[PDB]
Amino acid sequence: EEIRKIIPEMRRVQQIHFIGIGGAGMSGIAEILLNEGYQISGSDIADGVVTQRLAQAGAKIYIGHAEEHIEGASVVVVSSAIKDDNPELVTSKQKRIPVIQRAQMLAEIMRFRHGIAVAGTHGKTTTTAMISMIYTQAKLDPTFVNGGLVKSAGKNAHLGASRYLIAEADESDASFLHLQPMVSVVTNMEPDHMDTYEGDFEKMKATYVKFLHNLPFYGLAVMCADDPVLMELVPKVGRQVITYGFSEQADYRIEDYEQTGFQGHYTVICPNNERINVLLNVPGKHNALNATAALAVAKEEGIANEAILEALADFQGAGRRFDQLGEFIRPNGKVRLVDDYGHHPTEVGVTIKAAREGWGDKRIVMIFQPHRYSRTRDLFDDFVQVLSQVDALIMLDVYAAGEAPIVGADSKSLCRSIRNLGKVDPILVSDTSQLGDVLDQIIQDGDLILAQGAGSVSKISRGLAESWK
Amino acid sequence: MKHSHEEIRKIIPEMRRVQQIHFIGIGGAGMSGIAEILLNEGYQISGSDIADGVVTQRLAQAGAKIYIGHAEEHIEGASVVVVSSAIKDDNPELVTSKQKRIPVIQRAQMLAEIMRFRHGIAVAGTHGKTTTTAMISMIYTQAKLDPTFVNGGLVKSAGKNAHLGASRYLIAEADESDASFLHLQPMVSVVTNMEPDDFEKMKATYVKFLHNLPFYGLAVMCADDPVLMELVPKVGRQVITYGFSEQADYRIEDYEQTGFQGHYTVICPNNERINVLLNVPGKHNALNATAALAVAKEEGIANEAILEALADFQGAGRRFDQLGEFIRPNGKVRLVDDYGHHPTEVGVTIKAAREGWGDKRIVMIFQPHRYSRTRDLFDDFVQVLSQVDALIMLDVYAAGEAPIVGADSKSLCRSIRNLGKVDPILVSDTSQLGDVLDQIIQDGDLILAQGAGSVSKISRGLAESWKN
Ligand SMILES: Nc1ncnc2c1ncn2[C@@H]1O[C@H](COP(=O)(O)OP(=O)(O)CP(=O)(O)O)[C@@H](O)[C@H]1O
Ligand SMILES: Nc1ncnc2c1ncn2[C@@H]1O[C@H](COP(=O)(O)OP(=O)(O)CP(=O)(O)O)[C@@H](O)[C@H]1O
Ligand SMILES: [Mg+2]
Ligand SMILES: [Mg+2]
Repeated sequence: EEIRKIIPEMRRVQQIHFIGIGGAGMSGIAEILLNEGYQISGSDIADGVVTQRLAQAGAKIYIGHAEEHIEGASVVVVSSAIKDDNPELVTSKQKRIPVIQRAQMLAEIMRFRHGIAVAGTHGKTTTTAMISMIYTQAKLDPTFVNGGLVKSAGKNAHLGASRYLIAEADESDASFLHLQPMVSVVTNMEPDHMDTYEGDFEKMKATYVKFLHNLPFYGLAVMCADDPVLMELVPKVGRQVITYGFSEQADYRIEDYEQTGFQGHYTVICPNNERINVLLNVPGKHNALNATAALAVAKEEGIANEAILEALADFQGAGRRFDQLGEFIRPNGKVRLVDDYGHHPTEVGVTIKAAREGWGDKRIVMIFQPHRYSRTRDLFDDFVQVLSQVDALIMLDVYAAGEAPIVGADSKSLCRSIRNLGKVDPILVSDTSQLGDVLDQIIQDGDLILAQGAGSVSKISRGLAESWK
Repeated sequence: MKHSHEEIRKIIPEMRRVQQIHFIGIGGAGMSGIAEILLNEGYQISGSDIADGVVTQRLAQAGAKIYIGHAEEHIEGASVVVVSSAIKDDNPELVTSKQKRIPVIQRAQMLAEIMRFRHGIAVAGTHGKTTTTAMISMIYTQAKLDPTFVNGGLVKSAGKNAHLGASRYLIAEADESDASFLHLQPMVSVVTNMEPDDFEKMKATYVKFLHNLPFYGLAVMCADDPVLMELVPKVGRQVITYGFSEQADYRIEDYEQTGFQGHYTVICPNNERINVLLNVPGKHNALNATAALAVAKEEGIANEAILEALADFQGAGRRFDQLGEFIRPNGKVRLVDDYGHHPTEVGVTIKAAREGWGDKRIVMIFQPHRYSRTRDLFDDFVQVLSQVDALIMLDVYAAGEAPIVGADSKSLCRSIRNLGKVDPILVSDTSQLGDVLDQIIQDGDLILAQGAGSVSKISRGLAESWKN
């Protein structure tokens, strides 16, 4: 093989089986290994768009779990969600077949590659997408594995013939400590409650320091200068650190930012005082940060300005990140529908701000679906404050993602709390078939409607668009 | 750019912005080899040593900038500094390196970086590492795979302890000392044996080492070592075993030594029978050679390349190393240098010598290495040294350490004398070694110069003198 001329095959691995292949992060890795020539099989509790598109591709997909699904596997990859009583997990274990976590299989894909890893609380998929598009435009034909669809490629993952790997690195459960990258980005590290001691936050800080310590002596850490937690960690990294951001002390410093429409314009001053005027095809200061992490990696690796500026000027985004669905003429006015993945209050907040800066004096209307009861409970007051910043609000019920309900942490509670704040009067919509009709009555001409959240909400907005189309 | 550098760069990437690599203590063994691979890969190399020498002149001629005495100015432009573990904080080069914030890494970590993007085969265990590493490197070379290798001893056929090859393969000795082997990330790991000298901690370190293998990696372990076999369920990776044991994956049967060559059959896991001629003596070498055969077979190498390399195998330097035959006034003798320094190592060497020497005598010149080791394994030394026909004792080779009452050569000689099997001669002034030997020699004696210290240098000077 042409890829084998670069990447060696794993000893005796003929078939890789994925238990929970529709789970987060699973499909992307499966795609790379399928394209490298391995036989791939996988199972999932539900049918869906991920699971069905891997089948087109050549993998055998099974709905439901049964021990016979593991027939012939050389190794089994399990998602975070899998429980000890999984008939396939149990059987694998008996046949004495190696069982690995998803981050471990990613590390093996990174092993003989030049890995560029992207981690942090917020912006990982976006930054990963931007780096991947720069490397692509520079003609470096990178492999990438992202936690969202890269729109220009039509996939969340792609196998390239070079040695480059661009990959999103998930800190959850220290997953990422098996990764051995050449360059590591950390976009930010945001505590749930900044003025209160939280043991899980300090532990998480310690895990990011260990992650950076996986860089070789000659490796590079790229960190946001505008995040005080990251800047405090600097002296403990012990590898070269390059910073980026609006801070006067940033190595790659952003100046003169403005947003026009949904595009950003700004200048980056490099460490040697080179000036780069950037046009970025997605909105908000938070995207200029993400794109500057990407420009900093590219410049540090010697990539030319032309390919960097072309990729950012034409950047189409990751799927669901401020993803414009179209304009729709309704009886009560012409409206613009946009999907956004933001699920944490900070992410929802940055999204609203970027919407506002491109939308003059027309209204912002949001359809919000909280993701998980646990996070809704943990940051409840912050969700109340941020959701009160829109002009009109429809709440959908919590997307459980597998969790058991928690009293006082559901949409009905969020709704009541927002109403009491009195900045906006929300409408709860528990029957989504009724969603279009409900919007129809509250809508006004020129409204920009944000379909917001990380769960099924984008499938819901999808239907709505089609029916209005 | 030279063709060789271009071809290597298509497989192995250059390390980011690393232009010059400086070695503090570059004449040390363990240092010069890694330094010469990096030189041959295209990096600028500089280094320092308190003493000038062959090595240092060797390096210096190849293109390395070498200096004697440690000195802050020696660090000029270094991108990274490599240090042995022996170094001290007062070291001028070390203190300024840290002050100029130039990364400072240990030898094993530089070895790990050479392994990072290669297909590493790592050789660990208490005894037989340098030998097994040399045998695997000779097989891979004979198979036209052009390996890179880093060994703790001279590979005689290649004339070097280390060599850069143009392929992806790396064969490397892995040292358990202070967990240094934990930095390595190999594809295949050999463990020859594990013998004490605390122990449960050493066991756990080896298990941790083997966990560094990828999920698909291979552990190759000696089936004849009960401690290794006890650890098998803790490994968590595929294990292939080798040895005389009935249950070995690669089983040795029908072994007989003829002269200084071994003859035996290896039976492979699918029952394939392979008849081996091994150009070095002793069952212990048949074990090391079968670790080597198993690795090669598991990697798909043809029988002919394995057999050819083993039939012409020349040994590692100082491992049952034949220095030739000499006619002395009272007899024609054969002189052999051996590095064995632990009682078990001395014991297998004596055995291999007996198996090749018929009814003639074995005379040994033994130099104990370290006072601490002598103290710790004293009784075992006394038993094993008692198995020769004539024994000359040199004084302990200190290697750093202060004398310990009761653990010196005089004490050893006394206890051996008291056992009544051999009556040893202590030779404190080595300028008289030749004359003492000439007075005890008989026609046909094999003389084994035995130990890990200066004994090898001493034996070769005796040889040169006897040559002229
Ligand atoms: N640097 C940044 N700082 C804060 N919020 C950001 C951000 N970049 C993006 N966001 C917001 O977060 C949402 C998700 O962006 P993105 O997918 O790139 O981040 P991420 O991958 O870290 C999400 P997750 O942690 O769920 O994987 C965006 O739609 C936007 O709401
Ligand atoms: N499998 C084995 N088992 C026991 N003794 C062995 C052995 N292989 C070699 N020896 C003996 O040990 C001596 C040194 O062999 P070698 O250099 O290969 O091992 P090693 O590299 O593990 C020594 P060190 O631990 O000092 O590095 C030989 O000269 C012989 O005395
Ligand atoms: Mg993501
Ligand atoms: Mg050795």
